[PDB]
Amino acid sequence: SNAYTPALNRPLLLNNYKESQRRLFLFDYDGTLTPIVQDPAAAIPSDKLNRILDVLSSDPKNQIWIISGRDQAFLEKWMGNKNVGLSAEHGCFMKDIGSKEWVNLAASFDMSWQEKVDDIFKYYTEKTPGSNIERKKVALTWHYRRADPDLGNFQAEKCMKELNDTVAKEYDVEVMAGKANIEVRPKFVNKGEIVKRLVLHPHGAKQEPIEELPDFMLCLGDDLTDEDMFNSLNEINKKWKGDNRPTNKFGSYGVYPVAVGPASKKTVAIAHLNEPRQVLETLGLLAGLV
Ligand SMILES: OC[C@H]1O[C@H](O[C@H]2O[C@H](CO)[C@@H](O)[C@H](O)[C@H]2O)[C@H](O)[C@@H](O)[C@@H]1O
Ligand code: BEF
Ligand SMILES: [Mg+2]
Repeated sequence: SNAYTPALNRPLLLNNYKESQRRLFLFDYDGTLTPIVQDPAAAIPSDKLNRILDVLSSDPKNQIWIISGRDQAFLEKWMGNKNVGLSAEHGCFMKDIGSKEWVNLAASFDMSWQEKVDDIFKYYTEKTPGSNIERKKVALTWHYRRADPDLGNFQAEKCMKELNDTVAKEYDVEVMAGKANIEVRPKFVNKGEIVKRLVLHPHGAKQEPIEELPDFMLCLGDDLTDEDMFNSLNEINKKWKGDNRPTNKFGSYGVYPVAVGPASKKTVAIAHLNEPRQVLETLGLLAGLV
């Protein structure tokens, strides 16, 4: 490949799952629980995913969170009546399983960068047929999947450069290259913050000691934004081993950051699964389905 991570050890994952009492699932949505497609509106939950989520969420030992770049509207639509936590726009919003409203973690942040990013995106959109701009509440996304590969990638690279030389110097925003996109959002909100707020927290209490901490954490993602999740989990794991916390029967703390992508994909995750298909197989396995 040459392989960068080993394939996920599914039997071990299953064993740690069935041994554990306080489980926390941290799921990316796009390209992770459902395949990457041309039309974002078509990225709809499969029945298999729905069955997995129902069975998994029904176990009171389990807490499940969907942590996505998607805006709140999408997540409410396709995940809202399911018994799962929601986080939108790469860490800008959170909604507890019991809660009736979202928390805007970026509510106090300066948003004046948005129009400058928008202006820049409009320029590259005009020079890139098939591309379009997605304006969410906080984050902005420039899509070029539908464009010609070469021009899109070319235009993308110099859009990336320009944002990073202007807006990213003037504001504390992160310029993220995603699968056939560019996304811009405040630097100090991200999926890693979300994971910290969920993991270092009494299982599974709403948002504002070892027996109350998760003892099983499974985190899946496919894109650059999700590296923030994997990194937060690695840091927490290392914090726990820096301290001399008692390990489980497997010599670990039950932390499984797992990339979705080929063996060769560079990631700080501990293992990979090739595609959403294998993700659902694995979750199905844990669920007692197939
Ligand atoms: O498969 C549909 C699209 O998925 C990605 O983009 C969507 O998912 C991102 C992460 O949740 C969001 O940030 C983004 O706003 C969504 O459109 C992918 O990047 C696209 O190329 C796909 O068309
Ligand atoms: F919903 Be994960 F951002 F694709
Ligand atoms: Mg994704």
